[PDB]
Amino acid sequence: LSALRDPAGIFELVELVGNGTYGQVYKGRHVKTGQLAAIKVMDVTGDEEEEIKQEINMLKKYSHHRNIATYYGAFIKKNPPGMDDQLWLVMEFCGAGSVTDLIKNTKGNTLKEEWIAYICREILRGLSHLHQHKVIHRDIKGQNVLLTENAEVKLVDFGVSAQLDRTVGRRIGTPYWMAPEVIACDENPDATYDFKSDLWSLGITAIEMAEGAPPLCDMHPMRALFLIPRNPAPRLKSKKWSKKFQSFIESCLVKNHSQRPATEQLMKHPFIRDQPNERQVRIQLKDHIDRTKK
Repeated sequence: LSALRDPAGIFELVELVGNGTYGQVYKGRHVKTGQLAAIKVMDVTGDEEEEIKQEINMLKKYSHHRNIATYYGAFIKKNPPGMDDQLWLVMEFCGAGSVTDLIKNTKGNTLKEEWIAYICREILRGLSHLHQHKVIHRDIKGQNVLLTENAEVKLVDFGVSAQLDRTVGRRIGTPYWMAPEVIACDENPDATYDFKSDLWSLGITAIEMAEGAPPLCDMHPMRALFLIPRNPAPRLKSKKWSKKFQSFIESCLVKNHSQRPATEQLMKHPFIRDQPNERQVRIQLKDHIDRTKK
């Protein structure tokens, strides 16, 4: 009745999967059934609790896409004084862990170009769906792209974190995946930026799969937040990668967002479109995960 429930006895958090930019992602478990879940935990000022519910309800329809972890439910853990209340967003679980978990458990901390392409297209499919319906994600990073046991790619969250930063002016995490225009906050309003920011973030995530870590990872967060808007756009360091991959990165990571290609432009990029059959690579990725140790 306008309120979100306390998760106590419904869901319990089991293990941190990732510490994203606009919240933390846990593997959670239904107390009664034992069914696993992905739970994105986000601090909320609590002044707007009903607003959250409204946004979630508006947005949840967009989670049913094959490349977005499907909304199960939402809970507000009211916490004592000194502690902010927390929104728990509960989504379908993905067993193979994160793209980040995959990168690290891979020898060399580097994915084969084919895998990057597959995963990049899956992320971009989800993003396409959201941007299509005017939803920004704004928290694309390897830790926020979960892989199922069958090597399906699913994005964590579907615009909820992005609506909180709007409703409740956020006061974050590592900035390495954040686009120049998001850091400069030149036009905060809705800050759609014609849905370009996610594309930049996809770029960084691609480099993350290639190089083991986002550019600027070795630097203090504040230095990077300083440098991202000021420095030229990152590129892949190695020349071992195809001209397609390097072009993709060149497209994703255009500094001026107005000159950055749009989602559906990027969808038709050779690196994405001109790539092996989907199921084809999915298999190679799947069995690899199986051998990896978590």
